[PDB]
Order: sequence, then structure tokens, then C-alpha cells
Amino acid sequence: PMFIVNTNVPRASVPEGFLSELTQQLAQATGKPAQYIAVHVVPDQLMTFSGTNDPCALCSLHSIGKIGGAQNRNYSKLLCGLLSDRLHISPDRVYINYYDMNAANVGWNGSTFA
Amino acid sequence: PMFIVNTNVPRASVPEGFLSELTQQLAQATGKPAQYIAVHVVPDQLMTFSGTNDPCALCSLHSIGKIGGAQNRNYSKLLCGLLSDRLHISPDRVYINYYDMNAANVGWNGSTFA
Amino acid sequence: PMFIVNTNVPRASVPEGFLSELTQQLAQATGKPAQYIAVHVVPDQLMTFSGTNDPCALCSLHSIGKIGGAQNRNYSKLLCGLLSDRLHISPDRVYINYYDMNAANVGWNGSTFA
Repeated sequence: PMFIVNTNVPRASVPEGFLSELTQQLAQATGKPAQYIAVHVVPDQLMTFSGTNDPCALCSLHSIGKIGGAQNRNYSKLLCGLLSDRLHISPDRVYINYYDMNAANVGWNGSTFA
Repeated sequence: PMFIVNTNVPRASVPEGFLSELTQQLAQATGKPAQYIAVHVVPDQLMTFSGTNDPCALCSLHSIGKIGGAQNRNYSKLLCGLLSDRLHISPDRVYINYYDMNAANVGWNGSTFA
Repeated sequence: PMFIVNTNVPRASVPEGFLSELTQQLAQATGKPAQYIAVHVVPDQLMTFSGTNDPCALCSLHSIGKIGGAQNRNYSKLLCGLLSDRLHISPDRVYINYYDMNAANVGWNGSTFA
């Protein structure tokens, strides 16, 4: 899976460890091995949410499978809780787009996974 | 809805107010209130279009519903018009990918819209 | 078509000429003009793969058609080979998500392709 976070919080506010904690927390939550988790954090972005420029985040989680109604609620609880606790971004200024990717549409290692 | 613009136009060429103009022009054309609209603008990118590095932009609009061929041509004329009057990017060097998100695949506020 | 690469390799490590190369190699592999190809490379990113900060990349290829089993396998050989020879990223630390876009969902020149 891959998790991307874009945020107007500044770089010096993302705590050491934050990527490694999202890696291990996502491997538990998705049940995928940690070796296939990628995390990407992009601070200091020019963003607005609900018309204001208070701290906010736009995120994406792509996974082959493990995407659905209850699971994505669970991911939002986990990921909005870490973005509030670690980055101090209120949950109601976070969006997370979830994508259930087909294996034939994810390249890795020179081939795809179908 | 969430609108993202990535462009090779430099930061200082992106005028103040441009994220509020896209917020209020999206809430009028999508019909969704500004509370739900997030906008993210990323200047100074390394990007080419048709092979050349004149001004260009790659953008995405994600929304739960309100996405279709004729709606998307309305959004394309309004957003290409703001990118050409504000950022002076030619409309034929702009791509906008539109995504109709299922509510269960959008997280917000620690849960999801399903 | 549009190809985006996000990677933690530094900007000075990207060959000057790498976007032109990717334009021309994605016009020979998708079979599409280089006028409608857009390429975007984002170095120096905060990202991890398998929980370590060794060189990695998260990419996307979007195209109207030309996207499917065989073609995605071919693009994964071509583009994993390019990022390993040019940016020295190991193919097992690259993800490429492939998106077959409906023509009605791609805006360009103030309209959509359908």
C-alpha cells in the first residue's frame, strides 16, 4: 500500500519517527506486510480547507484490496488520530481518498502484481 | 470536493486570493458548500507538456458525485479560465483529471461519508 | 498521457534531459504523440519504502486507453528500467499506479475529450 499526506504544517513540526510509525501502523491495519508499505509526507504546502488556511491535510491511501466501507472507517480513525496527535491537525480538516487498486494496475519490480 | 494544481509557474507568480477564488468558484459550479471544499496549489514544479517547459499545469478534481462529461466541461472552462487569467498558463497546456469518488472511499473527521 | 514520479533522490541527481527522455519513451511505448504527453518529476521528497529511506519512487501513469494487463507490464519494465539506470532506484522500491481514464474525465483546453 501507499499512503500520501500533503499538509500546510511546516516541516520542522513533523516529529521524528512519524513515517515509521505510519509504516507500522498501516501494516497492522491493512494486514499487508510492512515490506510493501510506502509512506510519503509533503509539508509546507499552500492549501485551504473550508475556505481558511488553518492546519489541514489532503491524503491518499492506495491498496490492493483491504479497501471497503468498515475498513476505510478504521483507517480514517487511525490516520486522523495520528495527524491530530502528531501534527496537530483537526480531523475535520483532513480528507483521505481511498483507492482499491487492481493488481494488474500496480507496477513494481519491473512487472505488475496480476 | 478537493482540487489540486501542480504547475511549473513559480511561487511568486501565484497571486494571493487564488485558493479562495478556486474555493468559491468550485462551490458555485459543484453546488457543494465551501465547508467541504479543499484546494491545494503546488508551484515551482519540474514538469513538461508536449516536451517543453513553457507554463503548464496538471490538476485533479475529486468529488462525491457531480462528476460527468458535461459537468466536467463546465469545470474545465471555469478552471482553465482561472489558470490562464491568474497564472498565465495556456488552456492547451493544462490537464485536469476528474474523479467521481464513492462516499465510502472518502475519509473525513475520523470516519467516512458512507 | 501523463506520468508523475515522486522520489526521495535529490534534484541534482535527476539528469538534465530526463523529462525529455521520458516524453519520448512514453510516446514510443503508448503509441500517443508527444504533444499530448505530460511528465512531472518531484525529487527531494520525505518518503519511505519498507520503512527505510533508501532511494524509492511513487509514480502514476494516466492515459485514455492504452492501459491494461499487457501494456502495464510493458510500461513497468520500461519505466522501472529508466528509474534504475537514471536515478539509481532499485525496481523493488518503485510503485507505478496505472489509471485508464475515461475521456469524459480528462479536461484539456477548457473542455474534455468526451
